Amino acid sequence: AMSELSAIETAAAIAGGSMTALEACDAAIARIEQRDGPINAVVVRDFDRARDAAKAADAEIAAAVRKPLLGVPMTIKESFDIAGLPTSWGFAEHADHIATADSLVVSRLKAAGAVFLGKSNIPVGLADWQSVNPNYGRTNNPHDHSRSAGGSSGGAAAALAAGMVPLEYGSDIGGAIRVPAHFCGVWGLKTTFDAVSLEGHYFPRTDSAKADLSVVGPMARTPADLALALDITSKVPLPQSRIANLSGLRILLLTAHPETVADSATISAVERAAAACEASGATVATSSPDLPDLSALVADYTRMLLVVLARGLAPEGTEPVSLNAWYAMLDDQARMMRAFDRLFESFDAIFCPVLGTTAFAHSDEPDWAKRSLSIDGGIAPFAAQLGWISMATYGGMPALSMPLGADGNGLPINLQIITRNWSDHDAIRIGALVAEALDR
Amino acid sequence: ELSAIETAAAIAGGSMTALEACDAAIARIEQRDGPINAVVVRDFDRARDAAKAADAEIAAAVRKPLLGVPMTIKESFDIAGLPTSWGFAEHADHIATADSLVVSRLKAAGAVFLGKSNIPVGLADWQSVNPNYGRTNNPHDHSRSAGGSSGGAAAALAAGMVPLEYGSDIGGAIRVPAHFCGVWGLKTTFDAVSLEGHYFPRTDSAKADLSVVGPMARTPADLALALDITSKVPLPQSRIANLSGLRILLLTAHPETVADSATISAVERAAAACEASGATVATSSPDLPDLSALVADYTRMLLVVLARGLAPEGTEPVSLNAWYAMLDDQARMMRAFDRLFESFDAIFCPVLGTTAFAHSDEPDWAKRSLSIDGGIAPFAAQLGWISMATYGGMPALSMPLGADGNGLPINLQIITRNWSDHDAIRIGALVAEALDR
Ligand SMILES: Nc1ccc(NC(=O)OCCCCO)cc1
Ligand SMILES: Nc1ccc(NC(=O)OCCCCO)cc1
Ligand SMILES: Nc1ccc(NC(=O)OCCCCO)cc1
Repeated sequence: AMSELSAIETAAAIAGGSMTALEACDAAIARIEQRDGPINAVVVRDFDRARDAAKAADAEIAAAVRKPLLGVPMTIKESFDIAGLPTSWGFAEHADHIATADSLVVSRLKAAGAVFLGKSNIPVGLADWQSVNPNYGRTNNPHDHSRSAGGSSGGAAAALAAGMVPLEYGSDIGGAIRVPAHFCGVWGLKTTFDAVSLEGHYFPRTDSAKADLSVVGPMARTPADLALALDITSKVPLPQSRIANLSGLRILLLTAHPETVADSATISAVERAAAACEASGATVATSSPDLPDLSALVADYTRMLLVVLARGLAPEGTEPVSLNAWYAMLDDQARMMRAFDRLFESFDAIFCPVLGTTAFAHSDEPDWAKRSLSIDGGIAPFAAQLGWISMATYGGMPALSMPLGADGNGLPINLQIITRNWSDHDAIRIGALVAEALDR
Repeated sequence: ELSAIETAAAIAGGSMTALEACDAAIARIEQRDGPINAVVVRDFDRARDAAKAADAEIAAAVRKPLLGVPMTIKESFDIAGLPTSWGFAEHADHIATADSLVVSRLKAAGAVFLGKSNIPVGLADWQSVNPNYGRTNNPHDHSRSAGGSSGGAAAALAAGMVPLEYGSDIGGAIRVPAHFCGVWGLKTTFDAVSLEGHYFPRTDSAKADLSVVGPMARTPADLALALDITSKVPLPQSRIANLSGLRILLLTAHPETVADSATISAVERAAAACEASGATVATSSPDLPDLSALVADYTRMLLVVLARGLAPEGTEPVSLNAWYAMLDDQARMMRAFDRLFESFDAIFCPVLGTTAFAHSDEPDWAKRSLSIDGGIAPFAAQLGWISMATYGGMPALSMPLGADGNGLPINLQIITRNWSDHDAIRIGALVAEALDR
């Protein structure tokens, strides 16, 4: 294959003097202008101001200043605010809305020295497992331009898979981080709910950012980059992982869901991952009396999701959800969260697919209820695949999406590693150890 | 009296056994709670058996930061086998089957729970009185109220019954009782400590906007340790070594309420003593949010949260979409405080405008009044001093400052930025040192 520097390797090269911040920034610009043609992932570009910031980083390096991401070029999802840059969420009506202040996540990454070259592609309203909008066009999977690289962080995942930038950052309310990392075969971490501030992830022309279920998290090509970006961006420093190796680790292996289906190639890939951990001293269960009702989980999650996305509004003549019923729904969520608390008293991590299949062909139908999917040559519902993603989003747990391999058509298959709440560093560390075990 | 850490060190050092320390606290309660009526739920039989179990762990060389330390907790927290009523008669015989999260954490650190402390009905008053247990009287003056919601907790601390407590706070429930009784109480950062087990009786409804739980003690060191034990994730420790260079915003006025003379000069005395220790003090700032708009937005959200979104028949309830917009108003107010704490390390202000008032019979706050320097001031408007930390989510420390003309304690409120709960404790400890020249 062809390789690039990771985020940490880039900072190491700049700090060591083998290259400068302006050289790494110019190399990233050239990679974008050379590879983004048939991919169309970096849809907002800030190259002139980025060269100035890289020159400012070289001036800091010269003054013996060292920061974890000093001079490291990166992009961020288009929904995040960067002062002077547009934030449209794909809407043609908000194409010329220019942010006047940097988002919290951008401010934290900048304070650590990161240089932002631009922003990556998204679907309209962030409501799709593709990345296509009338402002910028469509993002194509780098492994197969006929397939979707989407999930709403797809521009971000495509840029990482194409080697344009070593680090990115997305949001996730229905798989928006795990799914693009899965389709494009990169690393994505859905973080614990309320662990990272959503400030600056505003809907265009408002200051409305906070929303239940939704989180933001880092996306990269190595797990160590995820751990660094998480420490830079989290509200407070989260507990570091003490998991030294895989022996004794307790795994719950799920290759089936009561409300959706999975590829036989995906099922075997997840089984191959758990088997590599048994060979490293881990214990793997395939069922537990403490697994919450996943069927009831996705139903409660779906109805809370639709309420949050509609902001409590109902169609014409339809009666809306009352505020009292909303408080009861949040109680239903906390009840499910406690159910996962009992489960994680018996297990350290859940291994399961990110989605039932790999990247699907480009769709022009916005309505998910008017789509379908091809699984092992059979047709299946499209929206039903949300069940694979519901557990971490509804329960609030962190969930890692790490590369496993590829199916028969060369489309990447990823693993979903769900750990208990606030154990985001465990998920990263487990993913790091799983990759090494697969190397053996 | 021995504090929480001192009690753990004394038991570990052979000054007493966990059972002896348990018996000694039971004696202090039965000797002092007569005119106080603070520890209203008692679990002495199981506490002694838990104390004997702690002694076996001590002899087994196990060491935990609160091993064998006897304490109580606010009655609204669930303890397995004890009632949780929130002062309601209907819920007097609601027995919890499992410990609350805070109780479970404190027990895992070795704490021994003797019982629970008194509360008002529904945790909805600045007094502690209910038909199930009676009234709690301020240990400094039996005719004055002991504090609100967490009143039995603060009374037990001021009377030397137990060294550590824990309460909740949605409208000053931790700061006000600590103020009325002259003890330490920490209103923590919102969502920093799990409310699990602080359920409404016979439900699993504990989560609620604005409301937080926090420790209550007699020393700031006990607050920090109790915070580290109970927080969801360990919070950043404080790097503040002294008061030199600290940026303090001194507030003694509010556009919608008022504080009496002794309170105003007590807050200024704390500010001036930090100024003598190297801190810089300001009395105004352009980055100070509109406190009039804040207390209006806060009390609107407070009533909606307490009403669970219900409105009486005839009235139309707040729609869910309007509730979402209200939460955007709070987040907008939180960013406004973010910019304020870029210029200041802490706000110094009263906990309440006056000291502990006489026991009031009137349940309607609108029919109550307060004696402020002989004048008559509206009762409910005093929520203003409480609204900033609750609506903005910041941590707020309530620490002893002194007393007024009648010997009633006056406390200082120390507000720091969100997730700097240890900074608030640390600053409060340095203030206490500065006031002992
Ligand atoms: N029902 C449904 C809605 C949206 C998505 N897109 C997604 O993956 O998350 C979007 C992240 C938005 C953060 O506010 C998928 C399914
Ligand atoms: N994260 C998020 C996603 C979609 C919406 N939906 C919407 O259109 O509300 C815009 C706010 C209008 C305030 O007047 C809101 C937030
Ligand atoms: N309007 C108003 C309501 C309640 C209080 N009592 C208080 O201080 O907090 C109570 C803690 C409840 C935790 O759920 C004061 C004023």
